[PDB]
Amino acid sequence: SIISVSLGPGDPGLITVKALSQLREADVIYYPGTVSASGAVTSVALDILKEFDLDPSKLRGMLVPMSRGAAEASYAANYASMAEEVQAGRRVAVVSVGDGGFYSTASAIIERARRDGLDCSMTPGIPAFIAAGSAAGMPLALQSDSVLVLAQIDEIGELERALVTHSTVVVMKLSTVRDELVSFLERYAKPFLYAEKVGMAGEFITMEVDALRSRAIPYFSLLVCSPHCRQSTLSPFA
Amino acid sequence: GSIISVSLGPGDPGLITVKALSQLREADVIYYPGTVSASGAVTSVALDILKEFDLDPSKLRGMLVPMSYAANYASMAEEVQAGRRVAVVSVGDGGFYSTASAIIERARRDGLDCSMTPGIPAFIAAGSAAGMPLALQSDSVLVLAQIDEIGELERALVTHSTVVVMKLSTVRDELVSFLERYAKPFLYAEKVGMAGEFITMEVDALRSRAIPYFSLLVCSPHCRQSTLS
Ligand SMILES: Nc1ncnc2c1ncn2[C@@H]1O[C@H](CSCC[C@H](N)C(=O)O)[C@@H](O)[C@H]1O
Ligand SMILES: Nc1ncnc2c1ncn2[C@@H]1O[C@H](CSCC[C@H](N)C(=O)O)[C@@H](O)[C@H]1O
Repeated sequence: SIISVSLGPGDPGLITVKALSQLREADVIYYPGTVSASGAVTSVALDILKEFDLDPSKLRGMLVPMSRGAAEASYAANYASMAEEVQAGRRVAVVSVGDGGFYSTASAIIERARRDGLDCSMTPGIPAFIAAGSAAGMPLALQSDSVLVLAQIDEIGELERALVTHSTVVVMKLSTVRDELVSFLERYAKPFLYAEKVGMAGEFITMEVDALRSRAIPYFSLLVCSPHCRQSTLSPFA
Repeated sequence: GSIISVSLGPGDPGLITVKALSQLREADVIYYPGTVSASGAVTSVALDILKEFDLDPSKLRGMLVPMSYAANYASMAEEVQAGRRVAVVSVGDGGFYSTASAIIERARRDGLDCSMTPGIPAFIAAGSAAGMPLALQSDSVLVLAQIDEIGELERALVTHSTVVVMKLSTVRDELVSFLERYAKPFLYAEKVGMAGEFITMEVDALRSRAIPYFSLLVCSPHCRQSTLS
């Protein structure tokens, strides 16, 4: 069978009991990764998997890099071998950072596993934006709030318009408006959370625009704009 | 001592995080939410989850509300000052329409050591249970809760393609009327991962159906990518 196993967003302790047992029992793994102009691999998913004491030879990397991302194609070029351990009776999981049905490319493997037969399942995980809220010690939503989550916005204008109609707004992937961010956070003169590599080795979370002026805004970062940011341990309002 | 907002996840005990489980097992005292109706019957899905982890039963403290209780802060203040590890639990995630949020704010409002361990929201568990994605490359996701009238949802659905609706009890009588006129893919998800889970993408399955507090609605084109469409 093939199982879409959510890892949670970075802290290995944030994997579910179920997802962890599913990893320990899989015959082969399948994790996404990135190469950044020369080779040498970066994989936030493998960084998590490394803490579970899994057999290193079960893990199958899925690589070509950050772009579109071309991720859709990359997974597709690996499902062929996924419908082969499966026909040979083996347990295949395909891991996702955060949750496997929340902006995950794993959603191509499962949509294709169904229609093709083959016993497939999704085990859910904690979205990054959820873990970010908790890392900052704030609520994301209270009583009747709406929450809007956006991804891959094409220019900062989009965030600005959404921000008068909605309670909380969450913006993911953020190396897309990485150059517009500080100017945006200056206008909008309102509380925000910037959260990078939540639960991972290089975690960085801030509510200070000053702290972002010279910061490189990488793929694994998100923004929360919400009056609830005033409740964070990171806010002067306490 | 200290106080921790521990998220339980949304119902299936296997969906608690390893960390949250560790923290419950180490807690001296665990406070959990529940409701008591006009008749005196108690409902507590948090305790239903808790009863799946082999915790010492004597350490569990109910905080029962009609259906104000943010007042339970003594005994918690009481316990922490005393040196004890207090846990306050939430179904799903504790910062996502959770009333643990009230306790934590009050807790830090005093000197107290507080932290939040996240959990999986029920809308997330629902998409996974149905075998469908909630979001792909560039989609927006809109979550509404306790909408004041059904118009809210219609208005949202024209300008947003994936809309989740949560405390649906405010709008329960209007649901089937709405779905026949929407005439598009949807997921109804009730008590996901709990005894009596019921998941449907069929309007006929909702006609004789009583729609309770722990249900949510996902309206998304992506519901067609499920097994149950
Ligand atoms: N640990 C983390 N910290 C900050 N952002 C993260 C993150 N993990 C994932 N993200 C966000 O997720 C985007 C990739 S889309 C994948 C989302 C993941 N499936 C989830 O459930 O959250 C990144 O651009 C970033 O905005
Ligand atoms: N197991 C479950 N199944 C279906 N709906 C659930 C659920 N748990 C919570 N809900 C939804 O959550 C609403 C309560 S507000 C609590 C939300 C919880 N903190 C979370 O993170 O999901 C309910 O009205 C219902 O819409």
